[PDB]
Parts: sequence; structure tokens; C-alpha cells
Amino acid sequence: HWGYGKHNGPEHWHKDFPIAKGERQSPVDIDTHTAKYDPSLKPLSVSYDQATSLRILNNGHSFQVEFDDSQDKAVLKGGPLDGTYRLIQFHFHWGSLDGQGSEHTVDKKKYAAELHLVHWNTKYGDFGKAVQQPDGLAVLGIFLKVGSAKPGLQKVVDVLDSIKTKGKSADFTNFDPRGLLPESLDYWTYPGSLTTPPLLECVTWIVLKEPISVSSEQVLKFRKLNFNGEGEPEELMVDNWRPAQPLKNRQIKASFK
Ligand SMILES: CCc1cc2c(cc1OS(N)(=O)=O)CC[C@@H]1[C@@H]2CC[C@]2(C)[C@@H](O)CC[C@@H]12
Ligand SMILES: [Zn+2]
Repeated sequence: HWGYGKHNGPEHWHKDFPIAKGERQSPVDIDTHTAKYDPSLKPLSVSYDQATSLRILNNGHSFQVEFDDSQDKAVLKGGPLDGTYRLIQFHFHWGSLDGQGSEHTVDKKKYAAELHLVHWNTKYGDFGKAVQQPDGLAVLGIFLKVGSAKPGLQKVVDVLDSIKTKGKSADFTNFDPRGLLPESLDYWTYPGSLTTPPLLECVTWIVLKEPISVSSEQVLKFRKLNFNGEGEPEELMVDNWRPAQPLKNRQIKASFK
């Protein structure tokens, strides 16, 4: 029954999911001055040329674009990662206003939205086993700011009216997630968690420094989605972000000087 409202939002999650108050929770504020450049970080490799999207789904908390992960296609490796991680889905978090919506913050700055490209460590065979491991997932996080439109996002925006409500899905093939990436792959990285229940501490976070720009019209369409199912009172899907959590005993590393 978790969600993002007053009675079931982030401050309530710890009752059903005690790990909410754990030692490696996400998101976090990225203090850019305290993050240390790490020249030990191997180069970061995003190989999406063969990515094959299947479907887009309103899951009641966000919308997600799913990929066929049954073959070695669409892999993230290098950077802080050992081994190879396979793309399974992407989704977003966003606000009711352009001044909020991101989960991670940068020197307390909130972006209008945040994209999560979720990948699982192939050493664990599939996603459900990977999330039970401390190094099971790698999530590539990309900030969105409102400005120029992102042409590569438009195909996603245009299908949203077909999945307005919780539980609706639509075929969504041939979508190329390379169109959602900024020019630079400079990043911050730290060990953390899923940002929604069950809040499992299984994620290596890789957060790109360079945001992508999307237009006001594009994010406005995100905000027309509904948290509710069809035939239920309309509740706009907005502010589906968890706030920053305590850093505790963790160091954020930068790939750049
Ligand atoms: C693993 C990253 C992941 C996946 C999902 C969410 C959150 C997630 O963590 S995060 N934000 O990348 O750190 C929130 C909604 C989830 C979704 C995938 C699985 C679902 C559970 C759907 O079945 C229904 C709700 C969906
Ligand atoms: Zn997410």
C-alpha cells in the first residue's frame, strides 16, 4: 500500500520495509566539493546499439520501458563496475513543478526529473536473483532540466496517453535509449539502494553530471499520468520521488577532475 502521499509516502515506508533506515539507502545529496576524483575508475561503457525494447507500462508509481534481456544486448560495464550488467528497464521520477522531481540532488539542487536505466549483474543469472546481492544492480541516473526538447524522448511522451492509468501497458518496440543520453559520461558513483520499496541495498549508483534538457511540454505530459487505475478517482502521477537519505558511512567518487 506504499506510495507517495501523506499517509503512505517515504516517511512511512520504514514500517513495512525497515531497511528504509539502513546504512546504504538512496537517493543521496551529491556534495560535489566532498566527492573525490578517483583515477582508479576504469572507463565507463554504455553499449546500447542492440537494445530491444518490448513494452511500456504504467506501474502505479512511474512508467517503465522494458527491454528483452534474454540475450547479451544493451550492457553497462566499466567505470566502478566489475563484470557486465544488462539493461532490463528504464523509468523516471518527476515533480509537480519544474523546481523539483529528481531523487538525487547536486549540492542540494533538485532537477525537474530523473531517469533511471536499470541493469542487472549477469553473474547472478537474472534480475530477481541479482536484487538479492549487494552488487546485483547498476542504475545509471540522468538528470532532466526543462529547456530545449529532447527529440529522442518524444516517442515515449506520445505513447503516454495510451497508458494513463495504473496497470495499463502498450507495445513499445524499437525504442533506442541512446537518444536519452547526454554528451558527456562524466559521473559520480556510490553504493546504495532501490529508491522504492523494497529498498534493497543492491545498487551501484552511477549518476551522470550532465543533465539532458527536455521541453516544458514533454514534462507536462509526464504529469498527466495517473497513479490510480481506470475508473478510480483521478490522482495525478506527480512527485513520485524519494528525498535524499543520510550518506552515513559512504564516499561518493567522481570520474572527473
Ligand atoms: C529495480 C529498479 C526499480 C524498479 C521499479 C521501481 C523502482 C526501482 O528502483 S529505482 N528507482 O531504480 O532505484 C518502482 C516501481 C516498480 C519498478 C519495477 C517493478 C514494478 C514492481 C512493477 O511490477 C510494479 C511497480 C514496479
Ligand atoms: Zn527509479
